Amino acid sequence: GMLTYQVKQGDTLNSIAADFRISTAALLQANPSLQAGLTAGQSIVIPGLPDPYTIPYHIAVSIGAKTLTLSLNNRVMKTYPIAVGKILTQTPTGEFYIINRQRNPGGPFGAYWLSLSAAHYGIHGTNNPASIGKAVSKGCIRMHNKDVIELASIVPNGTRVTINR
Amino acid sequence: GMLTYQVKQGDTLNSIAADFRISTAALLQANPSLQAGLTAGQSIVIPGLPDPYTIPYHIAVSIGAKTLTLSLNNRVMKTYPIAVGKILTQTPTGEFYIINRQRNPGGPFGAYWLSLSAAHYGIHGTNNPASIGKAVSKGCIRMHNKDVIELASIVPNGTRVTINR
Repeated sequence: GMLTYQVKQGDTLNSIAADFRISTAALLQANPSLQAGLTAGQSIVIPGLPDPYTIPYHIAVSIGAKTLTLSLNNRVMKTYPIAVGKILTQTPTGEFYIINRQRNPGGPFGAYWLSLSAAHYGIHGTNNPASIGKAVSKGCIRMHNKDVIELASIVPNGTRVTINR
Repeated sequence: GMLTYQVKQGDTLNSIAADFRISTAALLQANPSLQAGLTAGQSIVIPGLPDPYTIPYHIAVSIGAKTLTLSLNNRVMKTYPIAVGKILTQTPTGEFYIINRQRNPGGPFGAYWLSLSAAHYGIHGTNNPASIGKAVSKGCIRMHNKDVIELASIVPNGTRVTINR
């Protein structure tokens, strides 16, 4: 399957490529008609990723509640506490996807890193358990190591992540 | 030209791929003999990157002094103040390379992002000028926007970055 991305106002070819961890050239190859530039509201294909819309899992993040809630077909399966971004470095809101992952990243990333479709952002573990449940991050979503391990064992790449205030 | 990487103790195929923002498959293709695994101290090729050793620029970072010093053939050309990592999220030390860049990343990244060859780390600008000169970062090296713009205009991808305490 293919992932379809809805172009947003402000997006540039450069910024979309960075968000999905790909080259503008690869983005252009998968969408030859982009040879004439971008348009807000149009849909385009992101090469190399699975179809998010066949995946029955969905993740909902509440910045205010400091929770990440995993659902399977509208049924809530898990709820985890999280750290979110501080005021000058907030966690971004909107519709995103998990696009890749790295086991054992270590350092502040703890036991697992899951990339989100915003450049430089992800869901990860932590070396500072006291930080969980607080707005103290650079923007990434932090989880207890045991929790990010469990989350990663359940959801595949392509999984939708919706982030709300 | 080709970039040659010196395998370090602790490196895995997964971790090297992540550090250089590539797939293990691509890493394996560029180094067919790795089909038998890794060995600390051996040298391997990282595909798709320029040769760092033809570039006459060299960047030296001092965590203690909070400086980034740019040299051209052993002659110091610029010295900039920087923010570095706090105690639980320190800036890593060792030999790295600038491997790609993104203009206008915005948010905490400010005017420019330059990727370093350690997964998730880079040199970037800032939306918080007061942070420069302090050990308050997640590990990335922060610069004043005007300074990262200037640095990026001078040095090419592949440029060596040596980080010392």
